[PDB]
Order: sequence, then structure tokens, then C-alpha cells
Amino acid sequence: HHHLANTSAHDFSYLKFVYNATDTSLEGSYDYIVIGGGTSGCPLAATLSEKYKVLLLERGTIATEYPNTLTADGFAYNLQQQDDGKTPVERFVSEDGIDNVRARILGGTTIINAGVYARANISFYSQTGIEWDLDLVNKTYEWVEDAIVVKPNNQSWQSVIGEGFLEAGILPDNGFSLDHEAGTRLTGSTFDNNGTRHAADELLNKGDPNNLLVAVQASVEKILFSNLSAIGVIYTDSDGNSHQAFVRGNGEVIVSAGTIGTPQLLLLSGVGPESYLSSLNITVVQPNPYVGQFVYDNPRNFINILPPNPIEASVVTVLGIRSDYYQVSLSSLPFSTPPFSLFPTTSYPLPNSTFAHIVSQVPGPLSHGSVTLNSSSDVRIAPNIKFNYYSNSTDLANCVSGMKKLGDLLRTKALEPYKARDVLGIDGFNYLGVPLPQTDDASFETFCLDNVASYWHYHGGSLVGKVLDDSFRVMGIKALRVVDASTFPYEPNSHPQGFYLMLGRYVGLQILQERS
Ligand SMILES: Cc1cc2nc3c(=O)[nH]c(=O)nc-3n(C[C@H](O)[C@H](O)[C@H](O)COP(=O)(O)OP(=O)(O)OC[C@H]3O[C@@H](n4cnc5c(N)ncnc54)[C@H](O)[C@@H]3O)c2cc1C
Ligand SMILES: *[C@@H]1O[C@H](CO)[C@@H](O)[C@H](O)[C@H]1NC(C)=O
Ligand SMILES: *[C@@H]1O[C@H](CO)[C@@H](O)[C@H](O)[C@H]1NC(C)=O
Ligand SMILES: *[C@@H]1O[C@H](CO)[C@@H](O)[C@H](O)[C@H]1NC(C)=O
Ligand SMILES: *[C@@H]1O[C@H](CO)[C@@H](O)[C@H](O)[C@H]1NC(C)=O
Ligand SMILES: *[C@@H]1O[C@H](CO)[C@@H](O)[C@H](O)[C@H]1NC(C)=O
Ligand SMILES: *[C@@H]1O[C@H](CO)[C@@H](O)[C@H](O)[C@H]1NC(C)=O
Ligand SMILES: N#C[C@H](O)c1ccccc1
Repeated sequence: HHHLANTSAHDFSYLKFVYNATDTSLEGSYDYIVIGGGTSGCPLAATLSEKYKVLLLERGTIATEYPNTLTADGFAYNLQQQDDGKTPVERFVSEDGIDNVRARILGGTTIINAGVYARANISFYSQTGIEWDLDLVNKTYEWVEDAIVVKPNNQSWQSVIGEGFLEAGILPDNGFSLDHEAGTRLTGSTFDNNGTRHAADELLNKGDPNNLLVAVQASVEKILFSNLSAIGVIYTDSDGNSHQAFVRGNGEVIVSAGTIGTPQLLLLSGVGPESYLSSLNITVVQPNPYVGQFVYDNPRNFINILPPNPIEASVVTVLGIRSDYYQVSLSSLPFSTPPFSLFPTTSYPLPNSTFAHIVSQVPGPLSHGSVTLNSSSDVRIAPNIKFNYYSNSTDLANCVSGMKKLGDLLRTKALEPYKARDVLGIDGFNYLGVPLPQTDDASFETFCLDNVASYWHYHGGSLVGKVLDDSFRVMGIKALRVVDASTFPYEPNSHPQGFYLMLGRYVGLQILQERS
């Protein structure tokens, strides 16, 4: 409010200091090296560059190469596009069997995501026990929001869903608010009112162009070490040739390669569980039993309704929040090619008309799994990942509560106009896929287990309190930090990009304050 961004084209001014990793003149010594130009990595690198020489290394290319990443209309397209190793969406399947994606592009997952912007639940900070500078946290949210967050305009389906949330008892009406609070609200979006996507790469425009260099298609393969200290990285370019870059003096390497990429790189570099790394004949630099451990994926459960008259497609902006479930709905055109991981399997029925995807998210979650290496040498080979969905019964109980609330939502007068048949029950809707069950808990448990998908908000693998201290330093190693979604075991809110955008700059400011 007051400070929020305006509608405007995507600002690629920063491309004036973006270079192909094939350029050997980038090799040398910097004050900071940031690995991964994503949600946390971009504002971290921009912030550090205000005073110091920074090299940001990103394995993907620049978003201008894939224009459908730059509009709200292109959201499904990037997920429908086949993964050829260069596309901004990298496809994967967890060992649980659930299809999923991660970003491979400068800007990270903010370039492919659903655009929902929220600040962290204000209780999160005290829950962590970290000594946060809370005033600075809030100044930093405003720094991000001034650049890339707007108040969304009205969308007919979002307004329907918001009336339904309220009628179904998800109270109070919070109006327009960026805050994760119980009740129903319109939140911010990183899509602007013209549908232009804004993203973490635009925060590079706040860096000092004399101090910040960005290398794209830079695949960082290994952290180099010396008092055990990180001293640099090895990265390879798109032609396959290798390159080295180093930090100097009191500088530091920061890993911002995401929930999947950060544990992978730590393990490949010999930071990780001693018996596991020894089992792979990877030389142990720093034993730590928790690298790649405590990896979480909040479950998404859903139904799809097919209204008898067309509904307008929308981006998610209206949120229904309770402590035990977070709910939204997306409306979408039909398609004959599925957006990968929207549904949990490729063998899911295709919609022939417009549909509403009505969704609940389990908080936490309490179930967790791990990231392990698939290759002990090649960072381009994706690691194995398993989330163990619903292995914790509290998660299953919370999904049951969310699914019952979705039942309530389907029974509201707000959603009544979208039934195919004017009958009393919710079997008057036409469904794509499996409808909601029956009244007893056992049928809701079965529905939750069988039809789970990824919410895409996975986190963990390099936790504060396990791998990192409260300053995000890797314990036992000087000049090495981790800043991204690998760092916390629970969500900060229903939609975490806002927290991790903030976190990139905030830790950058903490580093600079430490320096001084
Ligand atoms: C489809 C989808 C939709 C989403 N929608 C929303 C939403 O609407 N709202 C919301 O709040 N959250 C959303 N999220 C979640 C949120 O966007 C992510 O949790 C968050 O962006 C993760 O930030 P990160 O910095 O941890 O990772 P990333 O943003 O993915 O950054 C990691 C970067 O590191 C790079 N990298 C990895 N390994 C290496 C390496 N070895 N060398 C060099 N570079 C490397 C990657 O290419 C990537 O750019 C969505 C997620 C997905 C998948
Ligand atoms: C980098 O250069 C190689 C040729 O040496 C080219 O194939 C590749 O597309 C370039 N990448 C970018 C991001 O410009
Ligand atoms: C930070 O902002 C939130 C709103 O997002 C507000 O509730 C809180 O009081 C603020 N905290 C401080 C320390 O200013
Ligand atoms: C590790 O190396 C030893 C030889 O030093 C060999 O016996 C063992 O099979 C190797 N294990 C792996 C997983 O490569
Ligand atoms: C906010 O976080 C606190 C502390 O973890 C939790 O008790 C509360 O339920 C959360 N509120 C919402 C609306 O998620
Ligand atoms: C690597 O991933 C493949 C999937 O293509 C899987 O079949 C294989 O078991 C994995 N190997 C290791 C060592 O993780
Ligand atoms: C679930 O998680 C909680 C907290 O982490 C833990 O106490 C419990 O043992 C786990 N398992 C089940 C089945 O609740
Ligand atoms: N992330 C996120 C949004 O909530 C979302 C967007 C599309 C489908 C499900 C959920």
C-alpha cells in the first residue's frame, strides 16, 4: 500500500551485466559468489553488490529466451512444454510417484510460479527462535513489494471463490491484505494488472552495475575449500568447459540453489553424512548427518468442477486461511496437453471445457523425506527426492479437515450457479477426476491419500538448526552460507515466495552489517 509496484513492462535493464558462462574473463576473485540466481539468490546478490564485488552463477538462461514465462497467460504453457534440459521448467518425479517441477532460469521459481504474494505469518519469526531484526524484515518486504508486487484487479472467479470461503465460514473478511492471517482475503500478486509477470530477476536492477556480474548457463559442480573455509567454486558452461571463481579476504560463498540444488551441491562437495558420502567414495570435507535430510513437500489436494457455462480464467489472488489448511482456487481454460504436475500423474483425464481447480494445502507438513545423489559427479543429473506424503498422521488428519471445508465450499450459494444440475447435493456439479466422497473420516482419508499432488512449496534439506546456525552459516565451515527454501522445516505462510524474496536481501544486509 502506497509503496506497491505499478503496472509496467518486465525490467530487463540488468542484462547489461549478464554474461554467458563461456566467457573466461569472469574467472577470478570476488568478494561474494552466490550460487543460484533464484528467489533468494537474486536479491541477495543485488544487496551484496551495493558495497562488494559479486558473482552470481545461474545454471539456466535468461527469461527473454522463453517469452511465455513473462505473462500470466503463459503459466500453463511453461508446464506443458517438454523438458529438453534447457527449458525454464525442469520436470521431476518424487520417489513417492508424484510429478513435480523446479525452475531452471535466471529469476528461479519466481519466473514460472503462480504469482501469489504474501508476507510470512507474523508468528513465524518467534517460532524459529532466530533473533530477527523485525523492523528490518518489514523494510525489506517493502523493498521487494515496491519493485514487483501489485494489488490485483477484480477477477470474477476469484470473487466467487472469496464469497464462497466467507459463506463457508472462513472468517473474518480481511479485504485486501498481504498478511498471512486467518480468514478470507485478496492478497498481492507478482503478476501486474496487465498480466505482465514480475519476478526476482528484476531485483537485480537494484544492484550496483559496477559491482555485480551474472553468469548464465553456469552449472556449479563443486564448492572448493581451503580452519576449514570455502574459497570458491567450479562451474561448467553450456559447451561443457570448466571454470573456477574464488572469494577473497573476508568474503563468502552463498548457496541459493533451492531445496533440491543446495543439498545436492553440498553432498557433491563433501559436506554431508559421513557414512553416506564414504559409501559413495566422496571425500568428506565436513561431516554433517542432516544435509539432504528433513525435506518437506506440503500436500495439495483438490477437486475440479466443470461448470455448464464458461467461467473466466484467473490467477490465484483470493485466499481462505485457517491454521490447519490454506485454500485457493484457479480457473483455467481446457487443454489437450496437460501442464506437467498440475495433476499428480500424466494419466489424468483432460478437461474439454473451462474448469475450476479448487485446492487445499496441508500446513507444515510434519511428514518429511530426503534428497540423495543419483550421480556422485554430475550436477546436471537430478538427485533422488522423496517426501513421504502423509506418513505423519497429523498431516492426514489436517487434510481430512481441509477436504470437509472444501465440501462446505461446494455447498455455498456462491458456488450454486456453477452446478450442472439443480439438485440439493454437490453431486449436482460435474467433476473432472475424482469427486469428494459418504461422511465418515475413512473415506476422506482414502481420498487424501490417493489423490495428493505437490503444492510446489517444498522446502528443507539444509535446515537452520541442523546444517546451519541462526546466521545461515554452514556449521563448521567459514565463508559458507545457504539462503533459499532449503533452510526451514515449515512454511512461513501459504505462499512462500514473498518470504524467500525478503530473506535473500535480509541475509545480505546481515552479512554486510557483520562485515562492518
Ligand atoms: C509451479 C510452481 C508454482 C509456484 N507458485 C507459487 C506462488 O504462486 N506463490 C508462492 O509464494 N510460491 C509459489 N511457488 C513456490 C515458490 O516459488 C518457491 O518455493 C521459491 O521460489 C523457491 O525459492 P528458492 O530460492 O529456494 O529456489 P529457486 O527460485 O528455484 O532458485 C534456485 C535457483 O538455483 C539454480 N540452480 C540450482 N542448482 C544450481 C547449480 N548447481 N548451479 C547453478 N544454479 C543452480 C536454479 O536454476 C534456480 O534458478 C511455486 C512453485 C512452483 C514449482
Ligand atoms: C553461450 O555460448 C554458447 C556457444 O559458445 C551458446 O551455444 C549458448 O547458447 C550461449 N548461452 C547463452 C545463455 O547465451
Ligand atoms: C511488520 O509488519 C506486520 C504486517 O505485515 C505488522 O503486523 C508488524 O507489527 C510489523 N512489525 C514490526 C516490528 O514493525
Ligand atoms: C570405493 O572404492 C573402493 C576402493 O578404494 C572400492 O572397493 C569400493 O567398491 C568403492 N565404492 C564405490 C561405491 O565406488
Ligand atoms: C501462524 O503461525 C503460528 C505459529 O507457528 C501458528 O500457531 C498459527 O496457527 C499460524 N496461523 C495461521 C493462520 O496459519
Ligand atoms: C537414479 O535415478 C534413476 C531414474 O532414472 C533411478 O532408476 C535410479 O535408481 C537412480 N539411481 C541412484 C543411484 O539413485
Ligand atoms: C509426526 O510429527 C510429530 C512432530 O514432528 C511427531 O511427534 C510424531 O511422532 C510424528 N508422527 C506421527 C504419526 O504423528
Ligand atoms: N502455488 C500456488 C497457487 O496456490 C496454485 C496455483 C495453481 C494451482 C494450485 C495452486
